Parts: sequence; structure tokens; C-alpha cells
Amino acid sequence: MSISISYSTTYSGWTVADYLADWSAYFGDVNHRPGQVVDGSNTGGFNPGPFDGSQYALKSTASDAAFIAGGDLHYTLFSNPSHTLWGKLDSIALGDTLTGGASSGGYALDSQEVSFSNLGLDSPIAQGRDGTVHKVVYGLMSGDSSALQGQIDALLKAVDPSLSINSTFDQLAAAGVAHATPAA
Repeated sequence: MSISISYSTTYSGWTVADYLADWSAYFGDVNHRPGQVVDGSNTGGFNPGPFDGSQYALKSTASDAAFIAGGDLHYTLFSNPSHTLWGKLDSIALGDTLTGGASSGGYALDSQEVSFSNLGLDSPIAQGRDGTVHKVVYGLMSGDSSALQGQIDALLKAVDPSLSINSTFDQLAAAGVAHATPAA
């Protein structure tokens, strides 16, 4: 099953690349880095956890932005290769106001902007932080969505070579890849 995109009508005339660059600058950087994860304020969380989930979600420390990564995800914590997020990444949902978590049966967003599904990414543990899943998710944590952009671009081009990260959301909808959020 090919990449599928949901978008708010707000972004109909935006390119995916422009949207993601703006979103990354808006979410910012939670400074989740060695020596800087010293309490619970910039960890994110897994469903179900503690270190593995069908979801990993993180709130911005700068804005009301959040993302939810869906798949079959694993974090090595202190085990070699340390601080590696790996496994299957099927979806990324971007928006405002993270809700829920493991204790309530899943994470959600009150105000999703855009989501990307059927990403088909799967990175093995032995690649460590060179894994694509790691780079995609860590990029979203740290204010740089270039890894995500690159993966979306490749998926779109494989559907049809006229599609790209520089297609508008409405162009992707005309191609059958994207769907605007229902009206009313």
C-alpha cells in the first residue's frame, strides 16, 4: 500500500516541503541530547512503553506543536548502540495539542494539521543512529525535518515521477495520494 496523506484545507496550496520546513521551525528543538535529558520535560513517551511502542509521541517545549510516530518502535536507551530509535515507522502525524498516552490506550492530537501514512520504513538495531527511522524521528525532535522530507519525496516519486515533496497538497490529492480533511 502506497503513501497516503491527510491534510487540512489550510495547506491545500502549500508544497509538502514548505509545510514541513515551517512545521519544524514551529515545533523547534526540544534539546533531547546527551547530558540534556535530565527530567521528564523533553523525553516524549511510548505506547505502551516503557521503551517500545506502537506509538512514540513528543510535545514541543517551545509551542503547542506535537508529533506522533506510529509503527513498531524500539529505543535502546543505554544498551549498545545507545540512544537508537529503531524498528518500523509507518506513520507521522503533525499538529497541535497532544492528548492521551499509554495509560489511556493511545496518543492522539486534538488538532492535526497533516499526517503521512504507509511510510514503509524499517530500520534494524545494528545501524544505530545511522538508521533511517532514527534520523527521521530525531529530526522531528530537533528542528530539522530534512530526513522526513527525503523519505516522503522518494515515496511520492515511486508512485509517479511527476509527484514530489514540491507538489502542493492539492496536486497530491488530484493524484489520489492525499485527501483534504472533510468539510463542516
